[PDB]
Amino acid sequence: QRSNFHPLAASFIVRCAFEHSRRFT
Repeated sequence: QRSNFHPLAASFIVRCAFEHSRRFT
């Protein structure tokens, strides 16, 4: 679903963004 993709992008982004930086720290 595209409509749900917008709101889901943030959730998936905050999940990878946190793990993406953690690997560095």
